[PDB]
Amino acid sequence: STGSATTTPIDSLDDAYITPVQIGTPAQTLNLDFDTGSSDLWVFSSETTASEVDGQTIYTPSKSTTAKLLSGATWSISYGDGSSSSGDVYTDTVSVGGLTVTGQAVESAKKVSSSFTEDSTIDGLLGLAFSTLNTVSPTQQKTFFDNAKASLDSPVFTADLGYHAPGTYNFGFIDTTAYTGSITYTAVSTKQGFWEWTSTGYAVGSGTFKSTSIDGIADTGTTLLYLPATVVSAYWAQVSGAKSSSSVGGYVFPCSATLPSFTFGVGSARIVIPGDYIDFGPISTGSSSCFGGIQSSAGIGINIFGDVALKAAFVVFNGATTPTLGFASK
Ligand SMILES: OC[C@@H]1CNC[C@H]1c1ccsc1
Ligand SMILES: OC[C@H]1CNC[C@@H]1c1ccsc1
Repeated sequence: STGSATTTPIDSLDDAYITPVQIGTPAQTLNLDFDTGSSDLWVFSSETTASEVDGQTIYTPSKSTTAKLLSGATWSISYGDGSSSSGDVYTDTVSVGGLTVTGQAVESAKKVSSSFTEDSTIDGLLGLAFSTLNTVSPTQQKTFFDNAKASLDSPVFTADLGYHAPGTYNFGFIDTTAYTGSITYTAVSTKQGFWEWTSTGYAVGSGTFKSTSIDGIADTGTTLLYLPATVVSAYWAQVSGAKSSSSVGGYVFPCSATLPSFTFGVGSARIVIPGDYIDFGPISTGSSSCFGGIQSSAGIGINIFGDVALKAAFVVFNGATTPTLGFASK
């Protein structure tokens, strides 16, 4: 089997991407944030505290003939940005882009933090990291990808995020029309539960490539590119008037600037992030200070290849017995 679904930016900045997902019988379609940095499929629901729902579409398990309470199971998750959610668990039929999994754990939110309530465009998350990070207790649950894997034509999914445009998540096949040149594959460590890999270095604009190992995670559910302070300082030093603002919480730059590109290494290959991808717009409406898309990972304890980096590539998440990542230009 295969599945293919379009993923759409939630706003004009590509702050996140939503993908329609069918849950239950008859289908209830929710728009979920596909997150290769976490391993829970959780939804706004009929169980979510009413004051914490503001415009989201909810899953109502009592309206699904295939929903079953997973008795005794609870979940609770805290994300890198400080947001959180928790609740109980159902099993149900979940389909993505024509690919169906029966008995998928659907984690129903009883509580969500203010950042989820305040974002009406995201109805929940669909985690695509390794199932070792799944938070369900006392019986850990499998991701949608892990449940689908054995049925797929090839044990892979791919992320093709758009810049200010829709893109695609594919399951079980590699669309050879969706990228240019060849896919370069690179080793993955699953020791922390992430799609963790080592970039071979970077360049700023037309500058010379610096060969240096940068361990980090491929994370569709993080907006920005978070890299070591040395690398980030080298990038923003090429932008007149850029500075790190403690008051704003990262690097800002004059909105009048033209940003340089950023290149990252994948083995001997190179992925170029155009400068425009690194502009996240005014810090507040009408401001001439703009937020940078490349930020320091200092204090996060990990480097994150988030959407800024991944949207510049066609990315293969290869779930073979020894997982690997692939990157192609497009
Ligand atoms: O902020 C949410 C991030 C999206 N993926 C999971 C999460 C993260 C990244 C590194 S540790 C936790
Ligand atoms: O802050 C909670 C959500 C509101 N908008 C995006 C954000 C999120 C956190 C992890 S994935 C998406």
